[PDB]
Amino acid sequence: SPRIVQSNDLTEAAYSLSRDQKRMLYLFVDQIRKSHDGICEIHVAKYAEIFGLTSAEASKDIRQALKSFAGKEVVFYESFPWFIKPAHSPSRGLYSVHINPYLIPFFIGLQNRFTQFRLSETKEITNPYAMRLYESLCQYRKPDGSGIVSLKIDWIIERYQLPQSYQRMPDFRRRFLQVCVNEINSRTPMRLSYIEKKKGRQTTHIVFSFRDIT
DNA sequence: CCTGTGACAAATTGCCCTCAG
DNA sequence: CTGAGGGCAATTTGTCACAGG
Ligand SMILES: [Mg+2]
Repeated sequence: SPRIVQSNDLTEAAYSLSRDQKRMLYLFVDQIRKSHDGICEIHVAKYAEIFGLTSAEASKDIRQALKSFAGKEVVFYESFPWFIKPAHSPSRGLYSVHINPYLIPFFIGLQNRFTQFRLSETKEITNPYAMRLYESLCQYRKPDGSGIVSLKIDWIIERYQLPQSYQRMPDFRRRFLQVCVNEINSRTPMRLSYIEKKKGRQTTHIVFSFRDIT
C-alpha cells in the first residue's frame, strides 16, 4: 500500500484515537505529504477499497470517526486540537477536513528523525493500542527489518493513554501486552517477543525484540 | 506490595436491511 | 449500483473483587 512517513514526534505524541480514526490519519498524512493548509479530503469508495470494506460500512466508519474527533487534542512532548472546523461532505461519498494548520510541521519529518511503514503492515490490526506499538517498534526498525527496543511502562501508559486500570501490571499484561503482541504476530509482517525489565518487585520497562517475517 | 483469574458491563466489529439519487 | 442511515449479536476491552506469595 502507500508508504507512510510521519515524524517520531507524532509517533511519540500522547493522544487517544480509534482504529477508524487512525486509519483516517494515515491517509491524512499520506495525502498531505504528496501535497499546506491542512484542508484534506477523503473519499468513501477509495477508503472502502484500501481497507476492504463495503461502500456502506466504510461510510459508517468515516462518518462516526469524524464526529469523535471533536474535542480531541494532541500533546507533543504543547497540546493541539486535531481539527479546527467540523468535517463536511461537499459531495456524496466525499468528506473535506481541516486539519489544524499548526500540525503540519509535526506530521512532517522536518528533520532526519522519523518513522515509516506501509499501510499493509497496519491495515489488518484492530486494537488501536496495537497500532501504536507497531508504529513505535517501526521507529526502531533497521534496514534489515528488525530491531530491539526497551520502553518504559510509564511512557507507554502516558503516550498511548492506556485505560486507568492498566496501571495495575497484572491487567496491563492481559489486556494490553498479550493482546497487542498476538495481534501483531498475526496481522503484520512482524514477529516479535518481549522481556520484562524489573526493579526488584516491579516491572519497569518492556524489552521488545522483532524480526521481519520476510 | 505484587500476581493471575473469574465475572460483568460498556464498546467494537463485521454483517444485514432500507432507500434516495 | 453507491453511500447515508438504522440495527444486531458475538467478541473485546476496561474494571474489580478475590486468593496467594
Ligand atoms: Mg465499522
